[PDB]
Amino acid sequence: IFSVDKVRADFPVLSREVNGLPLAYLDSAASAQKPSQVIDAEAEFYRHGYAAVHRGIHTLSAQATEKMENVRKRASLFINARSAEELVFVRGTTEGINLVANSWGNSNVRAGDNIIISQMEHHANIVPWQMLCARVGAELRVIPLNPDGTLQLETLPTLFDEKTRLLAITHVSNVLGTENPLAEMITLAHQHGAKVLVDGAQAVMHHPVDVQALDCDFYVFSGHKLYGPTGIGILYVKEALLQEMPPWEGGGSMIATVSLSEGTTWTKAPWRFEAGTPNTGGIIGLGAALEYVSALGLNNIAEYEQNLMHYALSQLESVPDLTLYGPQNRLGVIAFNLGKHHAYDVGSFLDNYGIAVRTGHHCAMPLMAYYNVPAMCRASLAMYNTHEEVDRLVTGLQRIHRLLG
Amino acid sequence: IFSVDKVRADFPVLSREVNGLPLAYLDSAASAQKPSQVIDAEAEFYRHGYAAVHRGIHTLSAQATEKMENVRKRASLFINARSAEELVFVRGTTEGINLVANSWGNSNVRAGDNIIISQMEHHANIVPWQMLCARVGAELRVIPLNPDGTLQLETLPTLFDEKTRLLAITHVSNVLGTENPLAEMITLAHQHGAKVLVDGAQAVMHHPVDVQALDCDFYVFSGHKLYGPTGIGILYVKEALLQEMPPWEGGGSMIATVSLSEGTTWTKAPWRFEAGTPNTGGIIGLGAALEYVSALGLNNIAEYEQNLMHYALSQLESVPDLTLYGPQNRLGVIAFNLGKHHAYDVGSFLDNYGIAVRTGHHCAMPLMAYYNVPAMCRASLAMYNTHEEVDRLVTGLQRIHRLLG
Ligand SMILES: *Cc1c(COP(=O)(O)O)cnc(C)c1O
Ligand SMILES: *Cc1c(COP(=O)(O)O)cnc(C)c1O
Ligand SMILES: [Cl-]
Ligand SMILES: [Cl-]
Repeated sequence: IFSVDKVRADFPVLSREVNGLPLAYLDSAASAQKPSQVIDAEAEFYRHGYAAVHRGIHTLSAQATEKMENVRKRASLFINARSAEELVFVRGTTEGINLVANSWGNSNVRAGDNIIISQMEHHANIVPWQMLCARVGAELRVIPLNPDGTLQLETLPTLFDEKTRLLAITHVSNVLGTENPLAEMITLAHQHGAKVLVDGAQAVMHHPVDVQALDCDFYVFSGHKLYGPTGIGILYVKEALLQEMPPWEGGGSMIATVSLSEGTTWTKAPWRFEAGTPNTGGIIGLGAALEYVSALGLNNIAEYEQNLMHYALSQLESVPDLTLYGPQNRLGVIAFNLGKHHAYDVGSFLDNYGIAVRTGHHCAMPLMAYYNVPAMCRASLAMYNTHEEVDRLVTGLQRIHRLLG
Repeated sequence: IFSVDKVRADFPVLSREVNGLPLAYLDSAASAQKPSQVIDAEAEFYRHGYAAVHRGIHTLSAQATEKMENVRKRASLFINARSAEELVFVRGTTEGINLVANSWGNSNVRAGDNIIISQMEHHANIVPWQMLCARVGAELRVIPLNPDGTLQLETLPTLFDEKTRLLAITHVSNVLGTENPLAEMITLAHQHGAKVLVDGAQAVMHHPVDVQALDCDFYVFSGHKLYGPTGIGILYVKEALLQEMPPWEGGGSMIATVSLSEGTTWTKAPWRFEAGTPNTGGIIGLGAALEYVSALGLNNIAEYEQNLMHYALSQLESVPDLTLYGPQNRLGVIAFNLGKHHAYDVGSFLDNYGIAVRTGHHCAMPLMAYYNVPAMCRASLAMYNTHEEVDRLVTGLQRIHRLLG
């Protein structure tokens, strides 16, 4: 069972002060703080084992190469992929979606075809598809929202047809905390021969994820939201698909042969998709982040976070004129607005109290437009956040309401 | 003036042992070791100031955003760019070339046009242009090599014509150590209305670089070869060009507005070219690497390295049957083969002595083919390497020759 006090002891940032006040970091959905175990694993790699990794012969380079492929295997086990070779190292969720949109999209989505997204998607899972649709002359269809922040699943018959090549869908909304019924939707998409990319950037830190059970064709997430370093993420692709995909970025390490007269040939996947020096330091840190999370246990994390979320929603009932957005069973984040006050001002006052929340459109402008607001506040309730921090948020909103009403 | 002993004290890896023997790291051209100042600057950011950066309102996020834009300014001063807004953060040299090849290349290189590269280019500065040429139906022309590892500049009249859209050229060869006469070549390229991308990945650590004096249109380099963290590099583009370039990767932070009915608009450059969460940790580390190098002084580094290189070349004369590749005035690297022995075996014996060199084709297969060898050994002589390490290399090659002859 989970002890939030022992977990918080691993996170040096949580002792920091802001504005002279103790920090309450409620913005993990934008990016997560990192434990000492992750920070030090990367630092120690730099301090004692650093070298280039492309299977160099000397010892440090050979050992660094092995460390990197071991992290690839560990990540594949973390999401229950069948093979380490189904995982590609990318900069983050965003780059992984762009890689799919170009390598797979350009070869599989043709003029007159359509791609389906939802109205709750992050811009990372919208813009690459808008670009692809403009490149090839395809149509971008949209699953709309219900008022409670769930998908209008009844619209799926009008959106899926025989020209639907891809569903790109969020696992968990970064704003609403809605968890979408992926297994269901993937079954339906596969009935039409459509592939499914899942944006898992807000899923992998909250509960176990199993891509064989999901049967998704692509799955993406970012290391820095998973208590890991910036600059690294994971793209999972089914082996049979990944083996047919052409390269995206070109350069060293993704080639088999390079000739200026007879052209160039590519190596095998996933290495075909990793051009140039990888982010070895980020990969080491990501491996340590996975070990740290697995040691705590994702079901223990999920239990503690669900109880924290239930407590926050119960306490926020005592805030006057508070508008919440999204379903009651939300994961990870609480999106809200306070009376008629602009989110920017609410977030400013909260920051003035030492409380870090995110304000704005949260890279989800279509979602904001659906709710007819320009912005929202959002509080993340992660595994190192406490009841007392929730109390500080509730009290802060009460004070703000009273001061500005 | 330069003190190699004080510099080496900053680098914790240099005390490491390999095979039970003290490490001689002569592979900095593949990737450089990092000083404590760089390692700790990144670690301390994670420990005390970490947050997401897209101009979030709360304090940590606002301060992190400022740290990132300050590094952008520091990098622009480091290469004497006119404006911080001419620099784009990329994963490394390779990604930066791919970004140019797609964003600029797709809009400016048409069927029947030509692009000029050289026979000494790294694969990073070949493959993206091969891909572009195949995409748009253009021709990839090649400046050939002289036996001494310099460009056959006499061939330039037959290669430049009015259809030449781009010269992509290495500043310093990662194999030969040749420094190309960029200012000259850029003048000639501009006479034809061609743009010039410079691959500076092996230049920026050896002497000052000044892109206004060079007048190059694009310039790329990687942080990890500049004593900095992996996963981060710099693409410089002339403002007037960069402002016309369309985005490459799509997603959060590079947009102005996103609509599912009225389409999407882009923000201003360079931010238009940075999609999703940046590698904030790598950027912090890169800033510290720039400060560290500037504190030592690039002219002091260049002086010490030039004298070390002169010493090594003088000492290597006492190795029987040693073949050197490249010009006498080489920078940074010594490429060699020992008698008829395969580079792989020579490098294995050297690693067995604790000496890390690189063997293989060094991501320069066309260069290897020019010299009619499959592979070379390469020893890097960087600012923290010593005369004694050169002595160990010379003695090792002598022992290898005697044992295997
Ligand atoms: C290493 C190198 C590259 C590639 O840099 P990455 O950091 O691997 O992207 C490109 N060009 C030259 C000359 C190099 O030495
Ligand atoms: C943050 C996020 C992304 C983007 O991740 P990056 O790490 O910035 O690339 C994509 N999707 C969702 C749902 C997110 O929360
Ligand atoms: Cl290669
Ligand atoms: Cl955005």
